[PDB]
Amino acid sequence: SMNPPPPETSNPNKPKRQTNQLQYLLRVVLKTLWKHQFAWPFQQPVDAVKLNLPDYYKIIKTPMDMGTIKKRLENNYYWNAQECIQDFNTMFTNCYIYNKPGDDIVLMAEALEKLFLQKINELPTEE
Amino acid sequence: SMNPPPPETSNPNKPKRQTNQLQYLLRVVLKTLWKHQFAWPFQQPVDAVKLNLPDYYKIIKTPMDMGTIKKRLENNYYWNAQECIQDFNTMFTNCYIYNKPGDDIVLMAEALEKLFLQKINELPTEE
Repeated sequence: SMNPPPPETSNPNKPKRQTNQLQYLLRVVLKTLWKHQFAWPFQQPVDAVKLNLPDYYKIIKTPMDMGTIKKRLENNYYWNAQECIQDFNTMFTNCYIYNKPGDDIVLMAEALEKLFLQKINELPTEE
Repeated sequence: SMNPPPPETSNPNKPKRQTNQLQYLLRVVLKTLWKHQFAWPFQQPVDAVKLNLPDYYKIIKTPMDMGTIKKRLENNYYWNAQECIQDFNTMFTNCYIYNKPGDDIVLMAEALEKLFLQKINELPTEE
């Protein structure tokens, strides 16, 4: 069927804060992953209509992409840094779920995940 | 307006040889790229009538696709491995010529080209 609406990126009913960790997630982590050569299939929601992949949103019921993560950080959607880390992890595991071990797109996602973990290793200490 | 005939894949007046490099180009290179998740647009000649690309064959005068390269290797059309490498390069550059920087199909071709170059980096030594 159609693509779903993209994930929500603003929450008017949630309090907001800036923290060293959230700032780092946007300015360093999201900036480094976006520019990686393997990033583009993960930068926006999968457009299953344009690709003619009717089963994508039958299989992936928790979609996530780097464009959504960028918007959530910019809109202070996340109170805890772990909420953002979970969204990255959802994006990577969605690739592993939809595809098969050893697929090329999976290898791309695995390399992005290794870079993400290397950058998370340098997250500033919690307040 | 119409599609041309596909590229020739047999040459009865050319001598034939089976080499380490040609074997690898079919069994490893052609096979790996064929199975990549981004391979579908490159597996057969561009059907410009069905894709509604009437200017495709006015711009691309040296068409090439993976299916033609596969048949070329199976039929011993190539004497030198470089002849096959040239056909892959023609496939990738045709995509860049017809389309524009940053187009989804160009990013697909670029990923296939980088993987192709990695596999060529491991071509067996020339006899």
